[PDB]
Amino acid sequence: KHNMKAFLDELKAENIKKFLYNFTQIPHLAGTEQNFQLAKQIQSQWKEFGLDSVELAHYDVLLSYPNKTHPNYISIINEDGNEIFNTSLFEPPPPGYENVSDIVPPFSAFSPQGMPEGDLVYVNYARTEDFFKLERDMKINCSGKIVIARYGKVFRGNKVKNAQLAGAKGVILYSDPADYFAPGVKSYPDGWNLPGGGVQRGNILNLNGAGDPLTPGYPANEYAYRRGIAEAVGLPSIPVHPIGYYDAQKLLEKMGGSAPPDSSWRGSLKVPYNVGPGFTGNFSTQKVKMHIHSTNEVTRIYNVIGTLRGAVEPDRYVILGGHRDSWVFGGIDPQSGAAVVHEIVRSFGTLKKEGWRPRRTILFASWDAEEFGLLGSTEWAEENSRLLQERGVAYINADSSIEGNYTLRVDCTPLMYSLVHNLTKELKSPDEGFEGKSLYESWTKKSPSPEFSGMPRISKLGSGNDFEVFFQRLGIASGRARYTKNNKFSGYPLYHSVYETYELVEKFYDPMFKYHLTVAQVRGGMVFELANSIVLPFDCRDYAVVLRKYADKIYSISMKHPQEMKTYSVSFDSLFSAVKNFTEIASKFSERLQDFDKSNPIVLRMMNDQLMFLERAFIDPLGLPDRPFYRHVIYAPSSHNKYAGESFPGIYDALFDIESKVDPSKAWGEVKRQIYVAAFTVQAAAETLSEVA
Amino acid sequence: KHNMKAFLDELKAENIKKFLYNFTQIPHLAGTEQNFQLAKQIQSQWKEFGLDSVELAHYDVLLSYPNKTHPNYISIINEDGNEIFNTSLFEPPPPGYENVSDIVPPFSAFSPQGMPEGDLVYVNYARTEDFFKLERDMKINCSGKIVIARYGKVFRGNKVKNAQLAGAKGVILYSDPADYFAPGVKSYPDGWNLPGGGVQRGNILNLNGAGDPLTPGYPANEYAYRRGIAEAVGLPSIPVHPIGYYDAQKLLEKMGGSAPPDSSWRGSLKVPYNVGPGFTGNFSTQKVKMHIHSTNEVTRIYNVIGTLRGAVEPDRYVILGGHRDSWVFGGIDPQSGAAVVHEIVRSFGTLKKEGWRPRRTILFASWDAEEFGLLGSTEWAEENSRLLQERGVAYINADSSIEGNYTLRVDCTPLMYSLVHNLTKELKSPDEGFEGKSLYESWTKKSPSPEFSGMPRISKLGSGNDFEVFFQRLGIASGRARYTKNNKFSGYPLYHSVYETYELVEKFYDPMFKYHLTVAQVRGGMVFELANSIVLPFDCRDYAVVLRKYADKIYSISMKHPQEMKTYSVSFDSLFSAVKNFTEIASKFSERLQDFDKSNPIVLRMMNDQLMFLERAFIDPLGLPDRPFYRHVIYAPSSHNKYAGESFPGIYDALFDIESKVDPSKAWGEVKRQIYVAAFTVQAAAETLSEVA
Ligand SMILES: *[C@@H]1O[C@H](CO)[C@@H](O[C@@H]2O[C@H](CO)[C@@H](O[C@@H]3O[C@H](CO[C@H]4O[C@H](CO)[C@@H](O)[C@H](O)[C@@H]4O)[C@@H](O)[C@H](O[C@H]4O[C@H](CO)[C@@H](O)[C@H](O)[C@@H]4O)[C@@H]3O)[C@H](O)[C@H]2NC(C)=O)[C@H](O)[C@H]1NC(C)=O
Ligand SMILES: *[C@@H]1O[C@H](CO)[C@@H](O[C@@H]2O[C@H](CO)[C@@H](O[C@@H]3O[C@H](CO[C@H]4O[C@H](CO)[C@@H](O)[C@H](O)[C@@H]4O)[C@@H](O)[C@H](O[C@H]4O[C@H](CO)[C@@H](O)[C@H](O)[C@@H]4O)[C@@H]3O)[C@H](O)[C@H]2NC(C)=O)[C@H](O)[C@H]1NC(C)=O
Ligand SMILES: *[C@@H]1O[C@H](CO)[C@@H](O[C@@H]2O[C@H](CO)[C@@H](O[C@@H]3O[C@H](CO)[C@@H](O)[C@H](O)[C@@H]3O)[C@H](O)[C@H]2NC(C)=O)[C@H](O)[C@H]1NC(C)=O
Ligand SMILES: *[C@@H]1O[C@H](CO)[C@@H](O[C@@H]2O[C@H](CO)[C@@H](O[C@@H]3O[C@H](CO)[C@@H](O)[C@H](O)[C@@H]3O)[C@H](O)[C@H]2NC(C)=O)[C@H](O)[C@H]1NC(C)=O
Ligand SMILES: *[C@@H]1O[C@H](CO)[C@@H](O[C@@H]2O[C@H](CO)[C@@H](O)[C@H](O)[C@H]2NC(C)=O)[C@H](O)[C@H]1NC(C)=O
Ligand SMILES: *[C@@H]1O[C@H](CO)[C@@H](O[C@@H]2O[C@H](CO)[C@@H](O)[C@H](O)[C@H]2NC(C)=O)[C@H](O)[C@H]1NC(C)=O
Ligand SMILES: *[C@@H]1O[C@H](CO)[C@@H](O[C@@H]2O[C@H](CO)[C@@H](O)[C@H](O)[C@H]2NC(C)=O)[C@H](O)[C@H]1NC(C)=O
Ligand SMILES: *[C@@H]1O[C@H](CO)[C@@H](O[C@@H]2O[C@H](CO)[C@@H](O)[C@H](O)[C@H]2NC(C)=O)[C@H](O)[C@H]1NC(C)=O
Ligand SMILES: CC(C)C[C@H](NC(=O)O[C@@H](CCC(=O)O)C(=O)O)C(=O)O
Ligand SMILES: CC(C)C[C@H](NC(=O)O[C@@H](CCC(=O)O)C(=O)O)C(=O)O
Ligand SMILES: *[C@@H]1O[C@H](CO)[C@@H](O)[C@H](O)[C@H]1NC(C)=O
Ligand SMILES: *[C@@H]1O[C@H](CO)[C@@H](O)[C@H](O)[C@H]1NC(C)=O
Ligand SMILES: *[C@@H]1O[C@H](CO)[C@@H](O)[C@H](O)[C@H]1NC(C)=O
Ligand SMILES: *[C@@H]1O[C@H](CO)[C@@H](O)[C@H](O)[C@H]1NC(C)=O
Ligand SMILES: *[C@@H]1O[C@H](CO)[C@@H](O)[C@H](O)[C@H]1NC(C)=O
Ligand SMILES: *[C@@H]1O[C@H](CO)[C@@H](O)[C@H](O)[C@H]1NC(C)=O
Ligand SMILES: [Ca+2]
Ligand SMILES: [Ca+2]
Ligand SMILES: [Cl-]
Ligand SMILES: [Cl-]
Ligand SMILES: [Zn+2]
Ligand SMILES: [Zn+2]
Ligand SMILES: [Zn+2]
Ligand SMILES: [Zn+2]
Repeated sequence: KHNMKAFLDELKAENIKKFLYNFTQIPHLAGTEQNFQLAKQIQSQWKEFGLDSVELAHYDVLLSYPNKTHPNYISIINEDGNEIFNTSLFEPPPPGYENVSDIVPPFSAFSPQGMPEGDLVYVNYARTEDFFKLERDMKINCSGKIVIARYGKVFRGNKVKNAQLAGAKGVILYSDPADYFAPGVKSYPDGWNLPGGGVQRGNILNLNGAGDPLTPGYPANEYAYRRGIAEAVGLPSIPVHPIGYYDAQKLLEKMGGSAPPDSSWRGSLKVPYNVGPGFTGNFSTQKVKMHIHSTNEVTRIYNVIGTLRGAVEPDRYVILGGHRDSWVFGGIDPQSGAAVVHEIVRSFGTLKKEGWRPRRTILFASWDAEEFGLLGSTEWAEENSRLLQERGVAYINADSSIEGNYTLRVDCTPLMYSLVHNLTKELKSPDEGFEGKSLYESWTKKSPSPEFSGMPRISKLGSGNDFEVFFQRLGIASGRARYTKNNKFSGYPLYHSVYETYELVEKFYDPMFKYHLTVAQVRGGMVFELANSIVLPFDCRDYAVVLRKYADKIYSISMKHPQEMKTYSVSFDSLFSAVKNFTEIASKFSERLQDFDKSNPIVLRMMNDQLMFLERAFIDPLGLPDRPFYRHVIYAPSSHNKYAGESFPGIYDALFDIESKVDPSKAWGEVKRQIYVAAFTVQAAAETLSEVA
Repeated sequence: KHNMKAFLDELKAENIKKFLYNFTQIPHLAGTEQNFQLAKQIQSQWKEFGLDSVELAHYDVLLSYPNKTHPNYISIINEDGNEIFNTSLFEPPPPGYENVSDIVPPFSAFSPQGMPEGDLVYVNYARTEDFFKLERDMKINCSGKIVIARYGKVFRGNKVKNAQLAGAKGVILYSDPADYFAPGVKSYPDGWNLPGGGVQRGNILNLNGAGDPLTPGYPANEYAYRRGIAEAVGLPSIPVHPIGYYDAQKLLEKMGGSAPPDSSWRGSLKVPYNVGPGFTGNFSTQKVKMHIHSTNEVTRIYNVIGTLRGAVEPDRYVILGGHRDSWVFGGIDPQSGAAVVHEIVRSFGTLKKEGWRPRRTILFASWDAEEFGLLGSTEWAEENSRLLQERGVAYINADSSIEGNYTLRVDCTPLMYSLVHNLTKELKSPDEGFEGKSLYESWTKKSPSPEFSGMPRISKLGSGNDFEVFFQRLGIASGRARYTKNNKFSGYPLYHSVYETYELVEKFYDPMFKYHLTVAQVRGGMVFELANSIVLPFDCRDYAVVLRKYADKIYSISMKHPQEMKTYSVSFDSLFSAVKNFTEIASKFSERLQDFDKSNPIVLRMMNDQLMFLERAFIDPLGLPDRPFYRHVIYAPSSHNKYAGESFPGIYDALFDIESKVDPSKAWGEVKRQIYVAAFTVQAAAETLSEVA
């Protein structure tokens, strides 16, 4: 028969392996011919595999590339203006790829051009708290300095924003072996560690959900009216460039001024990690000079969109999407995910050829330009937002299937928690020592929930991937799953480097493609249940549980300031009341969902619609303050780290560093305003689960 | 049996008459005890009539009232500062009401307090073009002047905004007999004309859809965080007061300075209509002084919400709403509408008691504080916006049932045009000379469509009533219908005066209550069809027809400026393309709607959902420029007259007075931006009617 087991058994490790090999032989950088040819290949194969329709959806968006005949580099310059040290113009290519053309050299996408020259300040990870320590405690002024920051802990766009607000005139990003060289493992090609010549590429925008910097709110189609560059969203104002740790050692070794304030500021290089500004006595007249000549240009990108029409509810969409563009070869990011999607489409297509169709429509997407700011998924969602917000059941992301080989990682809406627990109990663990045990069992053992005994950890969705528009803007229930290591936000060692290849995966991460297969079963199994369960597989009671946890957490932050809460009459009573009501109404809804007359398709659908629009109810059409495309009131990407999720973000940001605000009455008024908005939204979401009339 | 005919035949003229008498014996001003008692009466009666549930929904909103012990008035003051003429402190009460307490004296709701003293300028109707004529052609400067403006043509809030932007320090509004005294009819109590002591009350806010000035975006519930008054939405900055034409004659008779520029500036009083500034030679040292002491205060209001649960689709809402608060007795506005609603509820309830239920849920609303800015409907819709945008089929308004006795007036979405034509062909005309003929026949004869032979005129929805939040903010298909006269925006002569009483209606407008009954049959019949037709009674092809008409119209405005359209490459091609596509897709959708398998309730509902969400597709979640609560891209209230609808309002406002903008490149860029937004929205709406997968 045609059930989930049939679907799951058709998935093959050996197919994922062949697809990964096929997708990682040449670079597939967004906006290049190679990436368009791969799009056309995917489209053809998905048609072959049996999808009803497979189309390319193209957009013309702002991208950024280095100048081929005027390379980016950094120097140490002496008082004469002689360049006595230059950083490398490219990463040494890996074995057997030394003749591959069109490897893009390391650069920070969307950097402006410039040639700033100045004294260095070392700013650790360039986090908000690192700049607080520099400016408040150590009294070091970054104005007119070039800052040097180690990659890790937070999204690099936030480091750049923070440097810019500190008055920096340039930023140098580098990979410290503390964060990108695991002890006892060899550098690529002999192991999975970053070599000293390796460099992490990546964009440095602060889009806050906007998509193409030139067309916020609307798709970048053929007749789009663009903003001028000066009004574009999210572009940095200062030049930025990334380097490897051989080059970083040269720049750091001469640094003078103040000592590091403590050991959390020192990486693993043989240097003092002095904060500066500038170099020690002998070299105090030498400066650092950046040379950045990258250009921003409007460039066509292509999404592949495949449809498998639903037999019963064709107007309800379950979406499996992940990106196809890569920085270089994309051996992990994204092709380990894209190969998994390809095999999922192939398996669904096999069932379709035997006469089966899912209950609801499944949409499959191969997104472009994820690396330049989630541009392909965001522009497509802008184009199709009316269809998605009335018809979108769920979005499952499918970027990198592995970032380690230790255990499963899931980040998703609470509405999916039950679905994920149930599915993982039915899947086999691929882990050594758990032969014949469930994935749920191995995952819960290796990654226990901090709250609940006998449960696995499931994280909040943050951002930095293509689910952002669906979840944070549109309020469609979203999830993601991958295999992971034992700081999650820094990336694995060869992240966004030329060394992330097929061989990296086949030799060091997953030689038997068993972790890829397990990830295909989790993502595919989610999609299968979402598109085929009679009653949507969402449990509203799980949202009630987390809302109480988030309410407790935000109340606790505010309670650091008891005198102000008394003075300005700051009460969380309304939020706790709303959460109590949501808990009560959700419990009654769950009873009706179990009890309702199961022969009545209208009651079922009213109730499926209530389930589908529950995530939608958390959207505030006015958005969060100064972030109009982050509309979800429960979750937003952290204002300090795009990758991390923050709960009750409007109240969290109103409280953050509040003791430093010059007008406390106004600052606490805005806290109260955010409490009202949160309480109201929670109550309004609860009421969507009440009896409808 | 229980069909529409059963519903319609139960409606009785004599019941509407009794209800109107019952609702108009005492004032029902928003926020007063009397209006709360009437709310409680309605709630009790609707329960009696048989509704499933009838609740009050209350909010605490900003209202405005005169100071009882410090009355508002205007003087002419001589050079000594003696007040030589004072305007009246109240309207002479009508016969037999001279002992009614709590008649609010004439005032302009939300005026600030002040005592400005200065020279008068007469500004005709204080329209945008009247101020253009004064300032551009006649070179008269209104800065620091008190302006005097006749009521009529545009909403009074726009007159005040225009006066304020001209630098006026106060505004005096008055009713000219040209606009409020029909030739050959007697003044109240002997006919329906305004007496010289009569005065039109009314608010002067510019809310642009926001609702309560203190809580834009969110309901004014018990825990709401309010804006301070200085940040409130839409409050006027200068004092304003209305007067009758006996008093206006005193203020106008002495005016000097320039002559009126032409006869369209002269009303019917025996005065020159000089524009000023100031008085003629002999009186040139006399000034005009206002004394305004009204106060704004947060006050509780109450909506009554009645539910009649649907038998098949209880999660689909058809809403019949109209307001209950009045300025004084509300003989026409709103109780001629509220009596009609009451009789509709009674008729539906009779069918319900015999075992019938509508297919979809019908919600009935008695809104509060409409007169103070659509506050009750808007706050309730803010509270329930998630329910309404996923479940709202249609909204039928029910304010004044009559504003004349000549013919029917309908303003509605194009989606309702077919429904209205079909229903009116089945109703009897109440008109003299059309005995035994259809309402469609009398209406089409008396009010022919300017475009199509053998069709009646149906207007755009503008605003100035409680459908604004449902249509302009939420995108729920909306309509309104009333009996009317042969300028629609000025109001009938006794509008918002103490003279609008039961006797006015019973003696002069509708002695047999036959026009009330016809209006009950149109509004009730609409609600019946919307809540009971298997397939929703919306025809998308009618939207296609009007979109082409609006595209032609906006193109024609732009084509006044051919040189600029060449210079800045301003093309309407994308908008015409979108409209052509909408026309094609709508035609194919209509074929499927006729042809689809009528035994399949899922296809029916997919298709009912496509019909319901079509109006919703015209909403842009980013709103129009500086008007975030006007989100519909096809229709918005005119920026120059809240009562009037404007089509493609984003492009219309970008083009308006464009030849006066100092930076034409920037002005024409914004035209192009609005063309893109309009073309995209039309295409996106079209695509919601495509096959879903
Ligand atoms: C969690 O869910 C509960 C429902 O179980 C909600 O409880 C409501 O809470 C509000 C605000 O606290 C209550 O509001 C109060 O309403 C009183 C009148 O209520 C009656 O009439 C209404 C119709 O208008 C009916 O809906 C209702 O059933 C009652 O019959 C007012 O008199 C109250 O105002 C007075 O007291 C306050 C506070 O002291 C003063 O500020 C006022 O000036 C005034 O004197 C008040 O507005 C409401 O009755 C409750 N509904 C119930 C029990 O059904 C919670 O609101 C909800 N939590 C959230 C966050 O939404
Ligand atoms: C009204 O409805 C029609 C559909 O009937 C829409 O027509 C589309 O119009 C757009 C814009 O004019 C066309 O866009 C063009 O697409 C070409 C590629 O199209 C093929 O591949 C795509 C997948 O990517 C398929 O969807 C499609 O079926 C085709 O097989 C591009 O090559 C074009 O770009 C080139 O020309 C332009 C203009 O000269 C240059 O600016 C570019 O640099 C480039 O050289 C172009 O983008 C699209 O093909 C049409 N779709 C069709 C016919 O199905 C209208 O857009 C719609 N009106 C509105 C307002 O939406
Ligand atoms: C994940 O799996 C669990 C365990 O199977 C699912 O919960 C179970 O769901 C079924 C079907 O709704 C429940 O059965 C019902 O029991 C009541 C009697 O208590 C009866 O009235 C109903 O007719 C029906 O038989 C079962 O109680 C429930 N078990 C629990 C909550 O422990 C859960 O739904 C799954 N999650 C999904 C699909 O998202
Ligand atoms: C207003 O009334 C008109 C006139 O009755 C309605 O249009 C008519 O609608 C019916 C039912 O959809 C159409 O009948 C169909 O005819 C085709 C053959 O042409 C057949 O395939 C179908 O099975 C069905 O019998 C009829 O053609 C149509 N007449 C027109 C358009 O002139 C209209 O729907 C009403 N508007 C509403 C309810 O909003
Ligand atoms: C990746 O796999 C695809 C599909 O098998 C290969 O593309 C095919 O190549 C053959 C031989 O050149 C052609 O006859 C077909 O037209 C291609 N099919 C397509 C594009 O759908 C592709 O060559 C493989 N790439 C690598 C690097 O191995
Ligand atoms: C670093 O690179 C720069 C730029 O290529 C080198 O300086 C140039 O050297 C050439 C040839 O010797 C001169 O003609 C140019 O005038 C120099 N350009 C600039 C901008 O200074 C420099 O030699 C390199 N330094 C090291 C240590 O390799
Ligand atoms: C308007 O009609 C209502 C309903 O008939 C009247 O209210 C009733 O009055 C009687 C006699 O005083 C009471 O016994 C009932 O309790 C009332 N019913 C209600 C409030 O539902 C009301 O008196 C009428 N008003 C006028 C001005 O005629
Ligand atoms: C218009 O009204 C004002 C205010 O009531 C009158 O002026 C007042 O007259 C009283 C009693 O005669 C004096 O004590 C006050 O000093 C006056 N107040 C002000 C503000 O001037 C005035 O008489 C009235 N004018 C007419 C023509 O009736
Ligand atoms: C490795 C993690 C931390 C980040 C990784 N995402 C990612 O690399 O996306 C890109 C683009 C993300 C964005 O612009 O929001 C980036 O972070 O440079 C992921 O989600 O797998
Ligand atoms: C008589 C028409 C022009 C206006 C009338 N509406 C009306 O009186 O509403 C009030 C409040 C309208 C508002 O504040 O938007 C007013 O115009 O002062 C109606 O729609 O029947
Ligand atoms: C890149 O640099 C070259 C040579 O230095 C120059 O001629 C050209 O203007 C630049 N290209 C772009 C795309 O800016
Ligand atoms: C830092 O340096 C700049 C430039 O010299 C100066 O304008 C600014 O006031 C300084 N800021 C602090 C906080 O010391
Ligand atoms: C794969 O698994 C082994 C066993 O724990 C581990 O030591 C090795 O480092 C893993 N590879 C990666 C890339 O994590
Ligand atoms: C109204 O005026 C009276 C008497 O002139 C004054 O005592 C009171 O302050 C005012 N009332 C309000 C509500 O402002
Ligand atoms: C009108 O009068 C004011 C005040 O005297 C003055 O500031 C302003 O410039 C004048 N405006 C015009 C357009 O003449
Ligand atoms: C009622 O109808 C008659 C007949 O045309 C008309 O002359 C009279 O003025 C009407 N009343 C009103 C209030 O329009
Ligand atoms: Ca865009
Ligand atoms: Ca509000
Ligand atoms: Cl992912
Ligand atoms: Cl109306
Ligand atoms: Zn990726
Ligand atoms: Zn990446
Ligand atoms: Zn009214
Ligand atoms: Zn009114």
